[PDB]
Amino acid sequence: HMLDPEEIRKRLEHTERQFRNRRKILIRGLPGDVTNQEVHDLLSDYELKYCFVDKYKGTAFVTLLNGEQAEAAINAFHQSRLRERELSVQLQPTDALLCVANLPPSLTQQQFEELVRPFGSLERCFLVYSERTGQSKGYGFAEYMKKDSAARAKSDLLGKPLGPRTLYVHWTDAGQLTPALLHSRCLCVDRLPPGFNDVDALCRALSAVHSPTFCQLACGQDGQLKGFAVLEYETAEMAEEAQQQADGLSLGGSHLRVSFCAPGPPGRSMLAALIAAQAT
Repeated sequence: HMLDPEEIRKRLEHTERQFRNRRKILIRGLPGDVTNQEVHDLLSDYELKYCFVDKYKGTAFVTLLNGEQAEAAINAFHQSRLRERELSVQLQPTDALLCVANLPPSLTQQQFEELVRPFGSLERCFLVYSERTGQSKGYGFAEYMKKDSAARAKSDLLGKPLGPRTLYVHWTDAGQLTPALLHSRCLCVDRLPPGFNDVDALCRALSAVHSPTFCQLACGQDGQLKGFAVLEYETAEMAEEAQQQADGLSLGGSHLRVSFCAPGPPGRSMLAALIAAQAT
């Protein structure tokens, strides 16, 4: 389970590079008489690929050379003033970001790109790895250039069988991800003994390292056990440590499989979505 420090470096750096590759910004609040040249001059410390003003909306769409310059430009000009107009500067919102979860953890970065690239060109594509081991947490992000590429990718991949796994896909708001929020606080426990209903013993078996903030068993509209459990921990680190030693833990008649859920939604919201994922 421990990869060599060279492989870990290569993996963590590729994900970091991919995540930070957000070159497009949106400037709002510009004067109604602003020009493209004026925005070019305001951003004279940066090399701009694109600069397009939306004169009637006081908006400018800017593409910088890389993610670093885009972040620098935001910190420098957000809440600054141009000819007394206060500006708002942020990364341009995208409606084309998916989280693909419940991937086999041995599925590589190259294989993940090969899984999501057929649907259209990508702005960002990365698996999220454990910083300690360099092992895949079984989920990744695919940000497409076009919303329609993302719509087709989700329709195909949601419920797709991939080895001993069924894939889960959800739309993610890019604006709310940070290097820390890439790491999920929710776990999915499945491969439970068939007909497992007493919640208390499972939650205590997953309390070996840290105590969960949420630990519920899944069941649908009918009231019949769907065969899985969704757990939440206070921190991302707590979730990682807990799943590392609880994976393959013998409980009843079967070795429990514990996996990371797509990050972001709380324990309750992930439980309902995963049940709705299995709805016929």
